[PDB]
Amino acid sequence: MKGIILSGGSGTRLYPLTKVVSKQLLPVYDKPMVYYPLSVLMLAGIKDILIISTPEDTPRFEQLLGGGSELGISLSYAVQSSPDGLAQAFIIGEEFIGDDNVALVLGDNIFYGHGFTELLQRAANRKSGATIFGYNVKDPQRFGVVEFDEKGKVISIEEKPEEPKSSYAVTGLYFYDNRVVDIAKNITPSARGELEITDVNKAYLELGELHVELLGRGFAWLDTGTHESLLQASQFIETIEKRQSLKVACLEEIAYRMGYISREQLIKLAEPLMKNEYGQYLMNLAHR
Ligand SMILES: Cc1cn([C@H]2C[C@H](O)[C@@H](COP(=O)(O)OP(=O)(O)OP(=O)(O)O)O2)c(=O)[nH]c1=O
Ligand SMILES: Cc1cn([C@H]2C[C@H](O)[C@@H](COP(=O)(O)OP(=O)(O)OP(=O)(O)O)O2)c(=O)[nH]c1=O
Repeated sequence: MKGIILSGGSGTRLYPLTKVVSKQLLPVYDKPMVYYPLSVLMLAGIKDILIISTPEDTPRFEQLLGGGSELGISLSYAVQSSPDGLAQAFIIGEEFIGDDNVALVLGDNIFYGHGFTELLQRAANRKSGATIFGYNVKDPQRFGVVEFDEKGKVISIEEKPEEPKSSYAVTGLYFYDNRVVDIAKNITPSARGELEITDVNKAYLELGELHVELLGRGFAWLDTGTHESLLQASQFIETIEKRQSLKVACLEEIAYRMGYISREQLIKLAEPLMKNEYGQYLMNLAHR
């Protein structure tokens, strides 16, 4: 399975922080926002990843993250000229995807919880159908909404319904089989001028293979949409990290724990960073 991080958009609510740059370049506590969804693709076992952003921001992502080699993965880059919808990721990414399965994660989504790595690897290892991830939120009408029965079978999925049929938002992480490319090429813009991921997911519902993994109350799916929520998200990460000795979405750590790089390679990443706490964390990990 390949992975795409869709990381453009407008971030207009965050102005002036986004006057020049895209929101996913901004900090969430101690690392750029985009580290968090990239870490999720990596934990899923995905090592070939395309990052899509605006014409002006795609090079900024590339200057931050590089080509992947030092994390033992492959990062590629492509441009989305206008934010004409999430489903456009599969069109821009058609060549990249080829005949493979592909996961899509949004560059501003932050997932954290016990047992998540197992759920990701399960989804990434499926060879047919779509997996989406549902989360109980206060205001479901603001989101794609997934309705399911007592057995966990999807009944419906609607984009910002007037009268939400459940409390479960569909989060910005999706795993698809290769049918997604031609599905995306065949949907049409919604009223709001967007090629909708909800329409992609409707197509898999109709195909009888839309699977939902319900993230329970013990999971965190953090909002980065406003100044207030961004700050809350930062405080959340700080609190987890302070108590334990452990960082959330430390890319180099994940690359080592996933076996993408060796202990020797980790040591070599840590060395030039030894003046700061991040490098020291990496070296402590190498030492144990
Ligand atoms: C619709 C769309 C979203 N996005 C991404 C960017 C983010 O990672 C995520 C959210 O983007 P948006 O859907 O643009 O929402 P926003 O919160 O960035 O904008 P605003 O504050 O102005 O309401 O989806 C794209 O990259 N391209 C697109 O075509
Ligand atoms: C291993 C690892 C996990 N994570 C994230 C993924 C999940 O959101 C969260 C928990 O990771 P998991 O791998 O799900 O670990 P866990 O809490 O299940 O504990 P264990 O399996 O050790 O009993 O931490 C990182 O950010 N970096 C990492 O190196």
